[PDB]
Order: sequence, then C-alpha cells, then structure tokens
Amino acid sequence: NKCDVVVVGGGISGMAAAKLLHDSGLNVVVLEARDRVGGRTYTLRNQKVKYVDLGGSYVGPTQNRILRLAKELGLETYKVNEVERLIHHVKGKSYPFRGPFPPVWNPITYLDHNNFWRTMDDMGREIPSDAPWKAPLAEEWDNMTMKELLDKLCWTESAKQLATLFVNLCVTAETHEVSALWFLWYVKQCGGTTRIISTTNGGQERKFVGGSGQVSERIMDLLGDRVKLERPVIYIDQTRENVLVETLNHEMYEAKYVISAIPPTLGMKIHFNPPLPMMRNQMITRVPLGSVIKCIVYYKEPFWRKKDYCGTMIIDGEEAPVAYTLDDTKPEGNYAAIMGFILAHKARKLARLTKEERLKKLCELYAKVLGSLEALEPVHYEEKNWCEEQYSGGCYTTYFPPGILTQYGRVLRQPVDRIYFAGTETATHWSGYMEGAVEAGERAAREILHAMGKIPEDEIWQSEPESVDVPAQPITTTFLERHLPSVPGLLRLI
Amino acid sequence: NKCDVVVVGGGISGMAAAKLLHDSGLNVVVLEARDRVGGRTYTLRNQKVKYVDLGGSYVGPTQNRILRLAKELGLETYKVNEVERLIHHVKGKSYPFRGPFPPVWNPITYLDHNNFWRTMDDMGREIPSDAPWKAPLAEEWDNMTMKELLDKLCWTESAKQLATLFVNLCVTAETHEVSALWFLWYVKQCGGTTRIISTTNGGQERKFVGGSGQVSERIMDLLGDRVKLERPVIYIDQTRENVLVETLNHEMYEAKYVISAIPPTLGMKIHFNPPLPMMRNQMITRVPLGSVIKCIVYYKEPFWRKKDYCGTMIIDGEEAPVAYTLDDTKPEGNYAAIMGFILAHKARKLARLTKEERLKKLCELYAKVLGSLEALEPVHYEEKNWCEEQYSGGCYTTYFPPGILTQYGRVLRQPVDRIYFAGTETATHWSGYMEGAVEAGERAAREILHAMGKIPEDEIWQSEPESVDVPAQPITTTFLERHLPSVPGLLRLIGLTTI
Ligand SMILES: *Cc1cc2c(cc1C)nc1c(=O)[nH]c(=O)nc-1n2C[C@H](O)[C@H](O)[C@H](O)COP(=O)(O)OP(=O)(O)OC[C@H]1O[C@@H](n2cnc3c(N)ncnc32)[C@H](O)[C@@H]1O
Ligand SMILES: *Cc1cc2c(cc1C)nc1c(=O)[nH]c(=O)nc-1n2C[C@H](O)[C@H](O)[C@H](O)COP(=O)(O)OP(=O)(O)OC[C@H]1O[C@@H](n2cnc3c(N)ncnc32)[C@H](O)[C@@H]1O
Ligand SMILES: Cc1c(C)c2ccc(OC[C@H]3CCCNC3)cc2oc1=O
Ligand SMILES: Cc1c(C)c2ccc(OC[C@H]3CCCNC3)cc2oc1=O
Repeated sequence: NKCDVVVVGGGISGMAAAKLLHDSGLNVVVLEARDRVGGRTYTLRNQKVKYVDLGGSYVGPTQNRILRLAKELGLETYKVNEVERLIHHVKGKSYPFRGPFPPVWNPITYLDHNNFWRTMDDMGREIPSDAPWKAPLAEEWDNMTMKELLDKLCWTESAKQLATLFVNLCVTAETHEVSALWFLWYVKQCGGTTRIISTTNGGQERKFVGGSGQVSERIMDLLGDRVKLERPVIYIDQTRENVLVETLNHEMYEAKYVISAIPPTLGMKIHFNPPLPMMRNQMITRVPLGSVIKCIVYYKEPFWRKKDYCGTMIIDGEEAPVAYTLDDTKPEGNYAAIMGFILAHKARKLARLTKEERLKKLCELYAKVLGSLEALEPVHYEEKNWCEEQYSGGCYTTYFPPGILTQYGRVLRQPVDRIYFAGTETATHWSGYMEGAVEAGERAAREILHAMGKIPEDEIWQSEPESVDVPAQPITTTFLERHLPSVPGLLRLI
Repeated sequence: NKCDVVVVGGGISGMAAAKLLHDSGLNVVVLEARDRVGGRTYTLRNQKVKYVDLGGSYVGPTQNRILRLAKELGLETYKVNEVERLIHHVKGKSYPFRGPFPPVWNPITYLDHNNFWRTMDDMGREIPSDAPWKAPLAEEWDNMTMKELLDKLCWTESAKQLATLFVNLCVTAETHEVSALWFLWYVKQCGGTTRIISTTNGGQERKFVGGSGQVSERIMDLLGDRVKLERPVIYIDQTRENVLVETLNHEMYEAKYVISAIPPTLGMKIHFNPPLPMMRNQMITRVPLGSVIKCIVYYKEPFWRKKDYCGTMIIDGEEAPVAYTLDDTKPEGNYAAIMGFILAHKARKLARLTKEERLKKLCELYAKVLGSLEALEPVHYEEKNWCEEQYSGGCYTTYFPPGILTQYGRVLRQPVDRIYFAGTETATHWSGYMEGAVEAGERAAREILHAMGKIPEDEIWQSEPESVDVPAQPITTTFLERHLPSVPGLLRLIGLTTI
C-alpha cells in the first residue's frame, strides 16, 4: 500500500535502483509484471544444462558497475573460451584466424575494411555519450540509415557484408531500420569498435558462474516481500499529493516517487493521469526493440577445441540461420555447448519453424563451419525467442529509427513530475547492456535522493572504480591502421 | 456486462462497425476511453466559431462509404472554396495559379516535376492495395526512406522541395522517417497523386455541414446506452469460452468477439492474455503516428477572395510554421477563417510556444503570403496539437518506417483468435481517412458475421456504389505528360544524338 518509492520493473535496472534506495533507508516496493525477476536476463536451470543464460549473459572490462554489484551479491565470473582460433566463414569456406578482426588478403578489400572500422570510431569521437543529439552533424547522421552510411563508405561488397553483420549482431536490427547517428553513438558509448566486438579485453570476455539471472534473484532475496511478482502496472496518477500506482490485479500502491525501470516503449502499457507531456507521449511509440532468438546446442565434448577452434564462428551471408557463435562450455570443460544468435529478419523468418527444425538447421550449419560430423550429434537444445515477450518487446535493446534520436532523444531520462526513468536505454556507458541497467537504476535512485534533499546535485552521477578482477587493457591501433588510405583516398593518389 | 461483440474505440471505425452489427440484430457495446466519441474527428462548438473541425474534416470523390454513412445519418456536404487562385509561395515570393499542381516554367524543371509525379504513380501501379509487400521490388523499396527515393528521382532542388512538402503534408512525417514502399502504397490506395492532392475532384473537395463529429455522435444516438464513455480498455482475456474485456474503471465485459478499432500502436495500452503472437507483439511497437497542429485563424471577412485568392497557400521554406492552408469560411460566407497545418518536425518545434505566439507567427506568414495587412487583424483562433493525445498518439495516421511494412504488414488485419481489427490503418482504400475508417469498421463487423455463419465469405469485402451527390471525374493525363522524358532520359537522348 504506502511506501517512499515504487519501482516499476524487476530487471537489473529496477533491482539496482531499489537496492540503492533500500540501503539508504527508504521503503521501496518493486512492482514486476512477470512471475519472475530479471527481465531481459533469464537463467534456466535443468540437469541437462545445469544453468544456461537465455537472455543477457556477457560482461567485460570497463563494465565496472555490473562487476561491483555482482561481486557484492557474491557472484564470480569465468572467461569465455578464446584460447584457440576464431573462424570467418565466407563463400562456403572456413578461414581460421587469431585477434579480434577477421584478416583480409586482397589489398583493396584490406584498405576498405580498415577504413570502415576506423571511420566508425572517427565519427564516434564527435558524438557526446550523454547527448548524441549535440553531435555537430547530428541531423545529417540522424536522417540517414546505417544502410545509407555503409553504401557511401564501403567500396567493396566484402566490407559492406561484414559491416552489415556487425550492425545486425550489435543491435539485432537491419542496417535500413536504424539511424546512423544512433548506431555510431551506440558503438562509441561502449568504448568503440574494438571494445564492443572483442571477447578477450572486450564486451564478451566473461559470464557469471551460475548465470546472470542471479543478479536480480539475489537482490530480490535482499528485498524479501518488497518485490511483488505478477503485478503489471496499468495506471499511474500524479494529480494528488502522493503518487498512486495501480496494478492489473487491482492493487493500489502509494508513494512520494516512482522509478520507471522498463523499456521506453513499454511505457505505452500504462495509462497516465495527467496525460504524459506531448514529447514523451509520442517518443514511446517510436522506439522498438530488436529481434533475436538465442540458441544453445549441447554436445558430449567441446570437439571444436581438438581442431584448434575456440568455438567462435563469424558466418557471412543470407543462407546461414546464425551469423555468430561463442563457446558456451562451462569453465570445467563440461556441458559443452555452442551459443548462436538468429538475428533481425532471420529471427522473424525462422520463428515459423519448430524447435526441432531450428536444431537441425543449426547443427548442419555448425558441421559445415567447424568441418566436423560431431556437430550433427547434439545431446540437448535450448532457445528463447525474445520477440514473443509482452513485457520485453524484444532484445537486446531499443533501437532508434531515422529522425527519432535528434527529435525525441532529450526526453528519454527527463523526469515527468515525480516519475524518474531508469532502464539500460537511459544509460550513457554500455547503454543496451546489464552494465547500462546498473548505471541507469543507481542514477535514477540518486535523482530521487537529491529530490528528497538527502544528497547534493554533484552526487547524482557517480564514477565507478575499476574492477580489480576484470581490469581493462588499452585499445591500441598500428601506424598502418591509422594512416593507410581509404579506397577513394588511394584513387585521389592516381 | 454480456453482449455478442465488444467494440474497443468509438471513433468512426468502431461506430461504423457497431452500427452494422446492431443493424444485423446483434447486441454490441462500444467501449470508448474518452468522455466523447469521434476519436481523431472532433467538432468544437462555441459562439465565436459556431462549429469547427479540429481533427478529420475533408471528404471527396471516390470516398463513397463515408458519404453513404453520413447521408444515411442525415448529414450534408458543402464544397471547400476553390473559386479564386491558389498560391505557391517559394523563396519568399507568392505565385498565384489555377489547377491542382503549381505550374513550372523552366523546361528542365518541368521535365523533372512531370517525371516525379508520373514515377510516384508508375511505382504505385506495381503495388497491390491489399498486399503492398507483394510488389515485385517490395524489399528494395521498403529498405529505402522517401528521402533516399527523392534524392535518386529529383534532378532539380525545385522538384525535391515540392516532393518533400507533398510527403510532409500527406502523412505528417519527414521524408527520412518513412518507408518509400509504404508511402507509394499510401498514395496509390487513395487513387494516386492527383486524387490525393486535389480540392476540386480530390480528397479535400468537401466538408460536412455542422462538422464531421456528427458522424460518431449520430451513431451514438442510434445505439443509446450501448456506448460507454470513459471506459479505457486495459485487459483482454481469450483463455475462456467467452472473451473478457476489462476497463480502467474496473468494469468487466463478456462477448463472443472483439473488434479493436484503435490505432495499431494504441493496442500497447492493453494487457493481453494469452500474450499476442510474436509478429503482432513487435508490430505494435514499430508503427508511430505523425505529428500535426491544426490551426484556424478567424477574420472579419474572407478578404483574400477580394484579391482573387481562394485561401489555398502552398508554402515552401523552413521558416514558415505552416506549409499548407485552405479557406475554412462557412458555406453562408460568414465566420471567415484560414485553416493551416503545422507539420512533422515543426509541430514538435512550435509546440514550445504559447497559443498567442503561434497565432502571431501564423498572421505574419499569412500577411506576407497574401500581400495583405488585413491578415494581422484576427478576430479569433482555435488550434489542436494531436501529438498530446494519449488515446490518438498523433494525426492524421500511422506511418511505417523503413523495413516494417515488408516484415510485419501481413499481420495488421490478421485476427488474433476472436479479436478482429478495424481502424482506418487496416483499410485498402483511403486508409488514413474517415473513408478508410468506414471500410475497416464494416469489413471487421462482416468478418464476425462470417465467423458466426450469418453471411458467406464472399460478403466480407463489399464494394460501394458511387455517390450520386459527389460523382468522381476520372484522373486523366495528356500525351506530353505520359511521354516527355525524365532529366536523365533527356541526357541519354543527347549522349546518343551526339555520337
Ligand atoms: C534478450 C537478450 C539481452 C541481452 C543479450 C542477449 C539477449 C538474447 N546479451 C547481453 C549480454 O551478453 N550482455 C549484456 O550486458 N546484455 C545483454 N543483453 C541485454 C541485457 O539483458 C539488457 O540490457 C538488460 O537486461 C536490461 O535490463 P533493464 O532492467 O533495463 O530492463 P529489463 O530487463 O527489460 O527489465 C524490465 C522489467 O520490467 C518489467 N515490466 C515491463 N512492463 C511492466 C509493467 N507494466 N509493470 C511492471 N513491470 C513491468 C519486465 O517484466 C522486466 O522484468
Ligand atoms: C487529426 C486529424 C485527422 C485527419 C485530418 C486532420 C487531422 C488534424 N484530416 C482528415 C481529413 O481532412 N479527412 C479525412 O478523411 N481524414 C482526416 N484525418 C484522419 C481521420 O481523422 C482519421 O483517419 C479517422 O478519424 C480515424 O478513425 P478511426 O475510427 O480509425 O480511429 P480513431 O478516430 O483514432 O478512433 C479510435 C477511438 O478509440 C479510442 N481508444 C484508444 N484507445 C482505447 C482504449 N484502450 N480503450 C477504449 N478506447 C480507446 C479513442 O479515444 C478513439 O475514440
Ligand atoms: C551480445 C553480443 C554483442 C552485443 C556483440 C556485439 C558485437 C560483436 O562483434 C563480433 C564480430 C562483429 C563482426 C566482425 N568481427 C567480430 C559481438 C557481440 O557478441 C555478443 O555476444
Ligand atoms: C488531410 C489532407 C491531406 C491528407 C492532404 C494531402 C496532400 C495534399 O497536397 C496538396 C499539395 C501537395 C504538394 C503539391 N501541391 C498541392 C493536401 C492535403 O490536404 C489535407 O487536408
């Protein structure tokens, strides 16, 4: 019934906000639509897998907030297997390699690839993390799709196909669906291309022992009966002295303040009194989430390691159901598994198939890329189609179509009276990730502590000391990477 | 509590659905979120204006369903004033003209303008009205914005700027916001560029005497207590024998079937049990409505007519708050008024101002465009910003961003168990208009009459006899219009000749 703060959503962001406010001595209630906490994180347990992350899973260096919060909750990480060679599958053939980027041999293709990645970072350097709409060319970049940018930038079909896979994998959307400005901000706010794509020393370095679901479950353990499961919020009334929050099961919660810790567009599922201001009313109809099926095939052994493959597969072209895989084997070498993403339009296309039809297609693909008949002998399969989730809207995160970030981006974390806005979408560092969820929840919680006079304005945004367990190594480039000309550059010299 | 059909939404679509079901002897309830019917139609009455349409207003030739429904309810139409000259205002100067398109004198520019409109209509003939995703190049056209298409098509800035204003005015969105496939579908399903842009012989020919709001009000009069105002629907449950529909004021309705007659994205405001199928679940997060403020400035007299201007202004420029106006004077010649639209990004930008500051900007623009100091002497002002409507999401209608119509378009009007979809967005002729609202409402009602075994499948889709009151002149071209080359075609002819 009555409390200091109602948090809408029991994901990492809502749970992080509620823990900070509870630790500061306020009475918090978390209203959660599902029969579970964790949202876009979900750990399934069974005897066949022990545990598997079917939603968010990976953490890496520079993600210091999720690493600190998890360490405090008693969680440990292990390294994603990258001891042996990565595979680039192009034109029906496997090319094993080492290092984060697949090698390119044709000298014109080399210049075009090198220029693509370098240009993404060059453009990112002019985009403020906390205000991408303040980029000097914000309207020019916001009014084109990543498809138009790649058409201008990529002189080779080779580079244009790899850059397309890169967009699809990063933001689970087609190049023609997303703003160039938003995508370039998205990469820049994760620390750039090398950091976002890397396993070793990047975003995919590590997983949590026992699953990422434990972050939200263990915060729920701390809060006890303050977390209300199967309480979808339907109605928020800010006309009276206290804020009133109503759930679908007809419960009424009364608070001084509300944290909205749900994806922006899921704001549409709530009736507001008074109506939302115009810009937010329209913004929450304009910000979809991407489309992905996460698929884990289990094997008796990590057989790819015998051929000096780590299990990472980068798979070009339309025919492949999965464009990208990682070794999902447990640190002990047991529960051997390959994790694959069915991305964007393929998620929509292959959703029509049965679970068994998807398994056969994945196994046949992996047999070709790994060059082993052992890929045809799976012992177990798990998958999750995030497109079908009423209380997520998709995965991994919210993308901005062309024109939306410059016109509406400012409204994303603007408070509406006594509603403050959390969720990974409102973060300024690793927005879209579990790290962003923690940044946003803690910031929204501290905006309410300041509204209450408990902390000064300069304590709303707080830096995070570096993890001792997962330190970041510097991102380096070579002299040639920095100075080799583009393809049009090599032409102007001829 | 119990009925045959719950209709969610008391706009024109839901009320047309409800009237048809009621006339076929079913028990219907209409659950309307607002304290009024009409939705994106709203007629304000006060002593200063007598009546004014602040939402949908115009009807024209080929909109035979809204004309028939309106006439059955006892309503009359009158013609929007197009007796005197139209104005094209470009680069700070006014160029008066007659006929639907501003004339172009520069021959290269003429070839580019002619080719622009022609290509719009040529591409449109490739696109089936009822399945735009089946166009041969659906994918290629859907992966392009209208901005990219105009950049390829328009060899002059003059044609590009006019084409930009055309998109802004048609679908209240920027060229870079909208799918080229969707926009080309949208124009073609209205009968093509000439029909959609014309006053005389087009979409803007007429208004209802007394306002368009009377359509929804008069159907509510026929239905009595069956219409429930201030019942926003929050929850639909299909797990049991009867469909359960719950409202925000805690009332429960039980029906055999539901028509959803709300903009597609406003389906997000409803919690579904069981959850929607995947494709609809995502589709309703991907289909925003456009942005528009409708502004009516009142004057002592229609002073523009005395300079032989009908009141129609087509105004190019970033600085102009309004890109399009029509005479909104009553048919009696009194309550002299100019209607203008503040479109797309300008609706966002100028919403920051006061009502009085917007009125002042509009009067200054009208003064310059009409060359008239009288435009600075308004007697009254009415405006409505549709961006702020929780239960509309915007106006006029839903647009599709790049990639969405090919991936998700097939599920727009696909039933979900015992939920059928009405609303203008599900129409195949004048989708986005009051006409499309009637088509979709009556089609959805008949889908249910079919499901109940009351009519055969061939009666779900039913054609409409032509209005005898508003007959349609056919859309014609001249030989030159059909066969003049584009600018790149002229350059090809030159390259060939000189060889
Ligand atoms: C799905 C997914 C996500 C993902 C990814 C792969 C997949 C398949 N891989 C990731 C990774 O390897 N590393 C990483 O850091 N992130 C990865 N992502 C994304 C990541 O999971 C998300 O960024 C993160 O989980 C976001 O958390 P946040 O707390 O911001 O949002 P949420 O999890 O969606 O939580 C929202 C909660 O709110 C509830 N909800 C929704 N509507 C209501 C109403 N009306 N009332 C009450 N509660 C509501 C949701 O049910 C949810 O629990
Ligand atoms: C706003 C506008 C529209 C318009 C236009 C100019 C403006 C500024 N000019 C038009 C014109 O000149 N001629 C024309 O034919 N159309 C024009 N448009 C478009 C026109 O208004 C619309 O196409 C038409 O009115 C749409 O009708 P439809 O019946 O499909 O949709 P609706 O009017 O939006 O009605 C929906 C009703 O549902 C209610 N609602 C919404 N959510 C709920 C829930 N959860 N529960 C119950 N009811 C709900 C809305 O309140 C609304 O009444
Ligand atoms: C969740 C996840 C992300 C976001 C992610 C984002 C980018 C990414 O890049 C790896 C590829 C991109 C294509 C070119 N080389 C390396 C890999 C990723 O792996 C992942 O598991
Ligand atoms: C509702 C409405 C529409 C959709 C509408 C759509 C197009 C339109 O075009 C007239 C312009 C287009 C640009 C070229 N000259 C004449 C005018 C319109 O006036 C309207 O009131």
